[PDB]
Parts: sequence; C-alpha cells; structure tokens
Amino acid sequence: AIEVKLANMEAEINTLKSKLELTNKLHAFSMGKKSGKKFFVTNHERMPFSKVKALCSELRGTVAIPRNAEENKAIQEVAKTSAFLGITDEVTEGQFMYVTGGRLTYSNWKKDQPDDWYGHGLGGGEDCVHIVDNGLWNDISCQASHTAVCEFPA
Amino acid sequence: AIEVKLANMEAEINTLKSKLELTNKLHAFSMGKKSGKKFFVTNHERMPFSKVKALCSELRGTVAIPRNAEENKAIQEVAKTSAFLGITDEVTEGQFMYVTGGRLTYSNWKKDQPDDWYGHGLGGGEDCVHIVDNGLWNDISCQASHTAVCEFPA
Amino acid sequence: AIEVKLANMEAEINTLKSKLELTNKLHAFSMGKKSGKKFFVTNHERMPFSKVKALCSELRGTVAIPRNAEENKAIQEVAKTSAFLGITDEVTEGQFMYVTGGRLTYSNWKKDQPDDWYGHGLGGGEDCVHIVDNGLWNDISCQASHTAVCEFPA
Ligand SMILES: CC(=O)N[C@@H]1[C@@H](O)[C@@H](O)[C@@H](CO)O[C@H]1O
Ligand SMILES: CC(=O)N[C@@H]1[C@@H](O)[C@@H](O)[C@@H](CO)O[C@H]1O
Ligand SMILES: CC(=O)N[C@@H]1[C@@H](O)[C@@H](O)[C@@H](CO)O[C@H]1O
Ligand SMILES: [Ca+2]
Ligand SMILES: [Ca+2]
Ligand SMILES: [Ca+2]
Ligand SMILES: [Ca+2]
Ligand SMILES: [Ca+2]
Ligand SMILES: [Ca+2]
Ligand SMILES: [Ca+2]
Ligand SMILES: [Ca+2]
Ligand SMILES: [Ca+2]
Ligand SMILES: [Cl-]
Ligand SMILES: [Cl-]
Ligand SMILES: [Cl-]
Ligand code: NA
Repeated sequence: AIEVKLANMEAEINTLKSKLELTNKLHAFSMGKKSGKKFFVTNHERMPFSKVKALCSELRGTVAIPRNAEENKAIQEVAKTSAFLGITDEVTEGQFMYVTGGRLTYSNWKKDQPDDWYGHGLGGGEDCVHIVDNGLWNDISCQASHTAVCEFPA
Repeated sequence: AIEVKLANMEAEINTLKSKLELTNKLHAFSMGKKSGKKFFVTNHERMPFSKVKALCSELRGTVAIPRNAEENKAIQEVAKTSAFLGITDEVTEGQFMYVTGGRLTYSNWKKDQPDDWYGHGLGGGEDCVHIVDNGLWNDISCQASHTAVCEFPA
Repeated sequence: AIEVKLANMEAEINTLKSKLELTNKLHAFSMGKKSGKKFFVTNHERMPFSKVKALCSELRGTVAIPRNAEENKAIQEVAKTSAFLGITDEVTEGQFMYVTGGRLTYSNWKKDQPDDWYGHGLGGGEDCVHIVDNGLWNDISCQASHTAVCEFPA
C-alpha cells in the first residue's frame, strides 16, 4: 500500500501541475494575451518606480519595456494613463539602459526630452522614464508616481 | 528509496503551492487590486440577497461592505449598477449590522431612507441595503434582485 | 514516520485541489460567468478557424456556439468584433453542424446567407460561420481570420 499510495500521489501531483498550467493559460487568454506576443498587465495604480519594480518582480514579471513601435503602442493601450517603463539612466547619467540590462535599441522620446530636469522639486534630476501623450517618452523623477505595468514573456 | 521519493514530492507540492499563490496574486493585480486596499469583484449578475451571500461565501469572500467613503466609491465603480451591500437590519429592525458582525460605523443613506418600506407588497419591509449609481444607500427588500459584489481582504 | 508523512501529503494535495477549484471559480466569476450560464471568453485575437479550434481545445473549451438568441447576444457582447462560431458545413456542403456534433437548429443568418461564396479568392467556398456586427451570421471561408471566442460549460 505505501508504494502504491506514493505512486498515486505522484500522479495526483502531475495532474495538479497540468491543471494549474491550464489555469494560467486561460487567465492570460482572457486578459488579452496574443499568440507570439508578450503580454502587459496593470492594476492601474500609480506608485514610485521602486514600488513598480518590486511589484512586477513579486509577480515574476518585469517592468514593461517597448522594443519597437508595436510594443510601445501595446503598453500605451493597457495603461491608458501615464506608466513607467523599465528604462533608466541611474547607472550613468544620460545613458539610458533597460532595467534588465543593455543599451536601448528603440526609443520614442518626446521633443526636448530627456532633459534630466530638476525643477520638479522632488530632489535630484530625472533618471526614470514614463510614456505620455501620443505614446511619446519623457524622462521623469523615479520618485514620482505613475502607472504600474508589468510584462510577461511571449 | 521511498524516503527520498517522499521528500522530493513534498518539494514539488511546495512549488505548486507557491505557483498557485502567484496565480492568485496576478489575477487580483490584473483585475485592479490596489496595494493595501480590499479587492471587490462582480460578475454583474443581479440576484436576491440570499443568492449573493451564498455566492460570495462559496468564493470564500463576503458581500461587499464599504467601511468609509473611499471604499463606497470603489464598490460603486466596480458594480456600475445597483449592488447589495453586506448590511441588513434583518435580525433587529432599525439596527443595521454587517453580515460579518457588528454595528454600522459608516453609512451614506439617501434622503428619506431608510424607510423600511412595505409598499413593494413583496412581503415585509426592507431589511437589506443597496447602492445607486449616485453612491447613496437605500434600504430595499432582501428578496429583490441586485448586483452581486464580493470582497476579499486587502 | 513514513505513514504519517504520506497522510499529511494526501492532506496537502487535497487542500491544493480545493484552492485551485476556488481560483477557477473566482476567475470565471470575475470574468462575468452568470449562474447557470455557459461563459464566453476571448483574447480579441483574429485567426483562421483551425487556429481558433486548436486554441479553445487547448483551454479545454470549444469554439463559441449560440444555442439561442440570448447566447447569441452574449457572444456578440464578448466578441465586440466579428468572431468565428463553432458551426460549419465542411463535412457535407449545405448541412451546417456544430463542431461538437449534431445538425444546426437555432440560427440567425443575415439576409441572403449562407451562400457558400467563392469570390473571396481564398480557395473553395465558405464552410465556416462568423457572427458580425448586429449579431447576424454569415458563412465565411475557414481560412479567413476572425476573433477567437471560446465557451466553457454552465
Ligand atoms: C510630465 C512631463 O512631461 N514632465 C516634464 C519634465 O520631465 C521636464 O522635462 C519639464 C521641463 O521643464 O517639462 C515637463 O513637462
Ligand atoms: C430604489 C429605491 O430607492 N427604492 C425605494 C424603496 O426602497 C422605498 O423606500 C420607496 C418608498 O415608498 O421609495 C423607493 O424609491
Ligand atoms: C462579411 C460578409 O458578409 N461577407 C460576405 C461573403 O461571405 C459572401 O456572402 C459575399 C457574397 O457577395 O458577400 C459578403 O458580404
Ligand atoms: Ca484520485
Ligand atoms: Ca537622468
Ligand atoms: Ca523630462
Ligand atoms: Ca425588518
Ligand atoms: Ca428594515
Ligand atoms: Ca427604502
Ligand atoms: Ca503543512
Ligand atoms: Ca459551404
Ligand atoms: Ca457568405
Ligand atoms: Cl530620478
Ligand atoms: Cl426584507
Ligand atoms: Cl471554407
Ligand atoms: Na484570473
């Protein structure tokens, strides 16, 4: 009986694993995930960049990053309002990098941006990035609060 | 070795438990749950209060209860139509109580309400409570059908 | 030792089964599944009929099928755009059948449809069906791309 029960629990475990995989697949689908496309999700809450990174990390995803015009539009649509992007120049001023490492391969900066502005009064300049009107990018204070949009693999 | 096999399966189970918790957190996030805020959800189905309590309990949740003006607005936005609240004066006419216990702390009654109206000729007065698109409360018959909105802990 | 651990593992597995069922129930509820009604879900992606079938099947559901005017309205509500239905006459031209088997009963064809049109130039006639804007049906090429909408049991 002991070995028979053990073999059954292995089957129970494998069955639950496939069932949870199905649950995740269905959830992604109902939330709009498209075939061969990473999917962006948000709870529409505004918060400082540090909280956005922690929260997406907690969800096993990353802070949304547009790699091309298409993805930039996808993120804009999900957010509906201004959201943070996983891009910053905290490591080297003026040199924007993906929070997930590397130099930029695509950008959609607003005219006269990035300008590492200090006038906001929160302290320091501007090392974070958010997507504003018309999907254009603006460098903004990481201390500022904007929409949290997380990314999951295609 | 059965002991090793058993240890290995315990580990597999712990991983599934972690993945399921992740699934639950992502679902809430994708549905708009705010940090430190309660999670209100609805299927937009109107039904008698009895139905709503049973439904929310089945989901291990409870009928939505606004504890302040903020939450009242949040519930209003999710329901988008008239929704029952987890408040009734069924036990003792005149003394409204939370379905989860205790005397009302916050309220937002409409003018001329509660009137424990009997004119609905549906049987008895009005011992339940529902919200209107305006956000104000009105006592209504528990036998009437209104939107089901369940809440989950912050 | 061994037998006690096995008993606890059985218990751990059952609580996991229980929690997963609850996750599935909550997901459906939050997506709008009405009591005693089947529930329709879509990711708003357009794709050839064979892909829609494959996808719904992967999710343990089937391509949406309107069995009456109410369900037809429900499906158009969910689709928001032209979507394929689980109905075709691929087996025997002129005799529409449900993908899950059986001859078509309730129908809601647009005037002058079905017409097994060839002029589309995709090759062959029209053996699939899609619901357009207004809820009416049209036979269309199974090779054309339309919104994927899956249904799950009441
Ligand atoms: C939301 C936004 O774009 N803020 C920018 C700020 O980052 C800075 O560039 C400033 C320059 O004066 O202009 C503002 O409009
Ligand atoms: C939706 C609503 O407000 N219903 C109320 C009803 O509860 C009762 O108070 C009645 C007075 O006869 O007035 C109605 O307007
Ligand atoms: C979308 C739609 O209704 N397409 C139809 C097509 O199926 C075929 O019937 C054709 C014949 O003139 O008319 C088109 O309007
Ligand atoms: Ca079993
Ligand atoms: Ca900077
Ligand atoms: Ca700037
Ligand atoms: Ca009473
Ligand atoms: Ca009363
Ligand atoms: Ca009243
Ligand atoms: Ca335990
Ligand atoms: Ca045909
Ligand atoms: Ca046609
Ligand atoms: Cl900064
Ligand atoms: Cl009553
Ligand atoms: Cl065809
Ligand atoms: Na979900």
